[PDB]
Amino acid sequence: DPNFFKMVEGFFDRGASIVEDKLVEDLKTRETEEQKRNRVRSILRIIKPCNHVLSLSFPIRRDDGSWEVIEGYRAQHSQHRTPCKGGIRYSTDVSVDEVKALASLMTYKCAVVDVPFGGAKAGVKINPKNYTDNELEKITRRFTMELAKKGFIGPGVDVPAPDMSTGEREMSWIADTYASTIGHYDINAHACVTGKPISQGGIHGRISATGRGVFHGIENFINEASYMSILGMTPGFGDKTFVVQGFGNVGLHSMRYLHRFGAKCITVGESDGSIWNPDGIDPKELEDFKLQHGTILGFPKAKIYEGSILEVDCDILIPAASEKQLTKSNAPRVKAKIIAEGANGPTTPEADKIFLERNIMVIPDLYLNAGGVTVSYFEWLKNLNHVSYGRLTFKYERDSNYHLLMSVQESLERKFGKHGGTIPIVPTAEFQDRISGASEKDIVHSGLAYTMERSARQIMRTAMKYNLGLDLRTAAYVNAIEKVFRVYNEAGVTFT
Amino acid sequence: DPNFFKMVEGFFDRGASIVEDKLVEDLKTRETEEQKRNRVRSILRIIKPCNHVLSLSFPIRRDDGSWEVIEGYRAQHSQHRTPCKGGIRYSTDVSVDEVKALASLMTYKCAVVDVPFGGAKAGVKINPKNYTDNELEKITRRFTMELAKKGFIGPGVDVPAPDMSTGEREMSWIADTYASTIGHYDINAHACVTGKPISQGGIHGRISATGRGVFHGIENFINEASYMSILGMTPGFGDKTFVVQGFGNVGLHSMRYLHRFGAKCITVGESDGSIWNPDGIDPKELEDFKLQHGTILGFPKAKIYEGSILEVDCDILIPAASEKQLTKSNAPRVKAKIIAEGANGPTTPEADKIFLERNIMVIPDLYLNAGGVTVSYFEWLKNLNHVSYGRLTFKYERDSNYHLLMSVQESLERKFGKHGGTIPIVPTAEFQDRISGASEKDIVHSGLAYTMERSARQIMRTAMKYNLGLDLRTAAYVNAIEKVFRVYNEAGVTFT
Amino acid sequence: DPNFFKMVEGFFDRGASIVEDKLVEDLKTRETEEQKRNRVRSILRIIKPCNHVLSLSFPIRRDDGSWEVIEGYRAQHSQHRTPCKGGIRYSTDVSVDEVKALASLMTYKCAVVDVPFGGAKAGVKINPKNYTDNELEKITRRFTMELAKKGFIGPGVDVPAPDMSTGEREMSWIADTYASTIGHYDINAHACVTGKPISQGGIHGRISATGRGVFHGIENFINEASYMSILGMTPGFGDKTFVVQGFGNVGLHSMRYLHRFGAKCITVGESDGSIWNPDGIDPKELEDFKLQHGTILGFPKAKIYEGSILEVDCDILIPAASEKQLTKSNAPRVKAKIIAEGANGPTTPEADKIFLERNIMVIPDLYLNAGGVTVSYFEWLKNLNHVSYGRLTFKYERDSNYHLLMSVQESLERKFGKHGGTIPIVPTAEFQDRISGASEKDIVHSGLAYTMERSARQIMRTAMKYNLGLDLRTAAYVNAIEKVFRVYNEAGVTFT
Repeated sequence: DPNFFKMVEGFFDRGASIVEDKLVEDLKTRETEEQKRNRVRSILRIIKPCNHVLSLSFPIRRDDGSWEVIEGYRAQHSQHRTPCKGGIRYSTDVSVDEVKALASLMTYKCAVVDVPFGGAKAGVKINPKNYTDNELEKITRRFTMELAKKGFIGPGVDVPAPDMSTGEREMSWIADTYASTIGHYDINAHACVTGKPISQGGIHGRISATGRGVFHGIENFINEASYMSILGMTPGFGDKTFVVQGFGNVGLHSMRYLHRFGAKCITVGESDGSIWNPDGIDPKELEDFKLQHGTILGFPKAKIYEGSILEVDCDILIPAASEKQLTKSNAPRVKAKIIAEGANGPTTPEADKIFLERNIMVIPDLYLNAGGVTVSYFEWLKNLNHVSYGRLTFKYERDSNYHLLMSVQESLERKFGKHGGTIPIVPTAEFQDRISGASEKDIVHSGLAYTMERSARQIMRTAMKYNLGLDLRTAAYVNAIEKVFRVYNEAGVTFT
Repeated sequence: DPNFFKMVEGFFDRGASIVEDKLVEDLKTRETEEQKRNRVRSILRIIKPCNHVLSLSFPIRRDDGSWEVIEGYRAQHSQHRTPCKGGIRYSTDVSVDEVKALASLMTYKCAVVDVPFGGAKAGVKINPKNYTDNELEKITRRFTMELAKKGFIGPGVDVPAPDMSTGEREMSWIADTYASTIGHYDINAHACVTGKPISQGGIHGRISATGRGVFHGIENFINEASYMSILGMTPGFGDKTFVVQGFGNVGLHSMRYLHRFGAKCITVGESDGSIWNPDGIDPKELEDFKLQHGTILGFPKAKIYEGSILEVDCDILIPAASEKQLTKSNAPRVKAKIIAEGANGPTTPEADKIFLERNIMVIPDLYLNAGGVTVSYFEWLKNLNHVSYGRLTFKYERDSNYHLLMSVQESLERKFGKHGGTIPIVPTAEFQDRISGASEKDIVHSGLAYTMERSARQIMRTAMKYNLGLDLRTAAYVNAIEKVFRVYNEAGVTFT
Repeated sequence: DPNFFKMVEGFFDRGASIVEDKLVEDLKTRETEEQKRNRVRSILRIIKPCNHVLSLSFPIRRDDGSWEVIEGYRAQHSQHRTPCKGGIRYSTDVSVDEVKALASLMTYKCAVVDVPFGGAKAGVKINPKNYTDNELEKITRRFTMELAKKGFIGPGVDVPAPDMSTGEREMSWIADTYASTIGHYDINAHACVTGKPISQGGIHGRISATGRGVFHGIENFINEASYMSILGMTPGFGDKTFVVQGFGNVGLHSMRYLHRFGAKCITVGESDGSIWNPDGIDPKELEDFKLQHGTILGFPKAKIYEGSILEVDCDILIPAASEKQLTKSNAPRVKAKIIAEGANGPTTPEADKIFLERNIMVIPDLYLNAGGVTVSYFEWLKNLNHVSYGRLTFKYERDSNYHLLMSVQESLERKFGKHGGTIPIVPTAEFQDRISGASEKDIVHSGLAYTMERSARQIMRTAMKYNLGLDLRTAAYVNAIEKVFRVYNEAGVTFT
């Protein structure tokens, strides 16, 4: 199993090698062909590595009164778009290479979904299970101070985000620390971090963001007859099964949104075991059973499945757990028609090459796992705007809709002759429910769906334009590299 | 031919002399009548001249290794609204008087279209044809640095713009230089300049901005029966001909948008000759013929017209070329019913006085040439917002429209008794095309049209309120002076 | 040969282990003995590692038009005193571990000479011999920009300095870049870097700074009878010989200043060979011979010495060349009574342990190589003051001295009875020369000598207080650790 750094390097190298010929041809400036070739190679060389990596060593005082030195890292991959964006991970396994690779991955993911952020990633080398709430808060605030002093945290410079190991309370601590010490005179101080709770400037709909993004990315390619023909399927969600690996937030919400639109789930596996029921599994039953039992084992409405969760006889495989689980050990045995990677880097390059032969579709995490990033961009915009979405427009649009219905009613009675005849003033039950429960999360989900659809169409266009098959990962990486190169080329690189 | 400085001074003097009587009467504060008269005279005296003019002399190193001293100027006319806005012109003919006059013109143009910018203008005394791309970039970056150090460039202070002689690449250089050296810690650094390419924070629809503004300003007065009666015409665009002077971006886009709405073009003239075809000229044919041939001469579908392009037997004359082309030499020979000035100051005051006698309508460049300024304001707002227009609302409004259509369908079947009867769920072909191709440029063009309509109505109201005839220039200048005086008076002038 | 990182770690560990018992005892606050022990251990643990390490990857455009990615690092060891201070090294061999070790060494060196700077070190992974002047300037300016954006360059944050591989022109480039882009609004922008040329705010006397510091550190221990007894010598500089390893700036100036005060040199060795003359070698002859011949080989007034320069039958060995040249391979053969380390880390710990047995004095580079740091502190102070030393006081003190002499003359004639008798108005030839040639370098050298004397006395006091013998390195490290601990303890560490 190659490391994520080498994986990202290989993906970028392949994408750049594919895209360079077009990058050279589209240049129409007053130089020679070989000068254009060298310029394109040079800009790619500039883009590939991380620009800034900061290693930190700061002290904290333990609860008992002892002192501990904490090691932390933050890598900013690209500054072609500011601010940089990236999560903070609290783990003993964090490393400079890992944070650099994840920062590069974030850079390329933001480009795919047209989010104007650079890539970043931070890691603190602690095990949070061995610290109290007070000590964790002290660590978070000291990390925030040290990063802010060196220009690695800021609303216009670098906006961190939560991870699996960090949460909304950590983001609250970061925002509170920045807004009160370093960014006190900055009106956008609370835009320095996303993933905040609602009372701290968070955005509505962030909880189901990644799951909804996974669902939208799945459905965009599901409703595509051109790819459905090669995969041997039918358009729509009918007669389709899916399984999820890991039942975290991403997997749970993806399962719920897939079950909503008519798809049925078969089995749900984790590291502590796996459930299995071919007739359909209810996401709410799984949710409340897990909420009570602390685990998924012992579900009375399903049974135990032997072997890995990746080899079930299903249609769509959705891994939302530990990464690099798809490799040559189990790649030729999965027998899953579509692979929907809800996690970052769950498929090795050799596994992907195997799936290419077997006509197996792999939807890259560059595109599918970008819903949370889009909603974080929306939250950052909301903090910049200092108002929630729809606050000044919901009642106005409601009045406009009522006026439109009234106009239709009067016109219908006036073509006729009536006073109380045809009544096209009644909105449908779904429309009335939408009107009554109109909130910021509706706008957020609408924007997320729009972003997912646009990105899917761009990826498809790139795939057909470069004669690519079912390897959507190559098309997505090519698209991201093209966008980043365009920004670099039309801006200039050196000011000296 | 009087200089543009004297022309602007005369326009302002006439407008102030007309508007002063009303400016005095509407004042309802606790002073005397003569004190009010003196206060109004005083505020007009304050408004008339430019506030700040900066003369620059900075060095560059040539490609061969020699050094050259570059002279540049930037004039900020008014600071009653910040930031100031104005273009940068690369020409040997630039001068302090010219940049001051153009800054004043920009101040008065922004007021007409309700754009909250002061007026500004910059000029660099070089001939860009005698420099390479590298040397031009060095000149642009050094000019940006020198202006930024003295508070003459900034998102909240002064936002430059392109001209005919400068372009999107120059704006890219300016934005890149400012965002990396002086405005590095400013979150709105890229709002320091407009006219940027799309990848650098530019706005969609800027290319056709001035042409669309010219078309909207023409159609606003075309659809006005009160003025059509005095001009002896019919409302609408039927049985109307137009010719353009110069086939630049402004003239080309104005011709295209006029041809779209049913108007027919007769002849297109430039400095290298003129084409002529009374039966109709196709803008796309002209566009691609010019793109291939580098000029307009030799068009197989039309013939040569002798004499100046300003004396054709047409209905609407649209000069979009060098200025001061309408003067006593050719004023009584033009025989064009309406003059639509798409360029800055193409008519001399004596020519305008001649057109007043001959019942010839002159639409001022203060109003007609303000589409680019409005779209630049939109681009500045987009940079401040850090998101493109419609990103969070397109899908939401699409869902709302579908729900409205569904409500109408169900209500129609329910007044009736049907399940699949009347089907008012189908949007029209034009509506469906608008829904499918909904983008930021649609919002930009909608805002531009709204601004043009509001400005046209305000100008008409001022014209009828001050007993003015077809001299819309006087009405527009009076309106701008009134707005600027209102801002000055309600704010106060001296803080000491 | 262990690496410099492990060497510094071992030196710090030994010093902390020696000093901890006293650090605990002198604490008189309201806690328990074991709490004091843990607090001291904890502060030492905080002090030991580097606080911030920044890894950079920035592009430059080559002269031929190609692009290259440059890797650079800057490590800030301690922020207990701001700004941090450290040199910039242009070499292919630079590494994160090396820059961290050198930053720690700088932290401990500044404490010894009471210079209020933290330690820092920067390295750029290029070979300057393979670049032109223009490319080197581009690299320097881009490095300055990248460091300044991340808070790693600044008059109050971090002040870089030259190295052997970087020079006054590089410091000029750094100062010019910072003062014009990021620190434009900072009145102390030119204090961001030291080692500048005179016309750029440099200080007089920097050239001979390190050599004069080496001479002063040597003479302080030479004039100490208490150590002279154990070494079996006589106080003064009579009947004393010295040899230098490497004839760089440090070695040349140390040789010149030692020859001035009556000491005689025997041989001068480098990597290209070695000269040898037991009867005395003239520093000016060596200087101009090297200036003409580009090397030291072929000196007509001396002969070739076989073997290493470290094993000559002399009294004082002064290495001013590559580091780690003293080790077990040649340690028991040197036969040099006193070792005066003018270079950073030229003696390995095993070599030092060997010299301890053989009653061989080793003067640490922590103290002896700190003259340049002191003069850099003086230059930083001069830039902050915006005036050269003595500008407002030289003439005043000259008038005061003349008045004192006149007072003595009149009093002598008035005790006597005379008008033109005793004439104590004539200053000596040396005093008159000092008065006539009074400049800033005299004040700089006076301050350097004062700093060296104070540091030597403090080191001696620590050595006798901790029962240390001739291992002055341990005493110096103990003194630096004590000072840093005092600052940390009396300030506090965590603000949370």
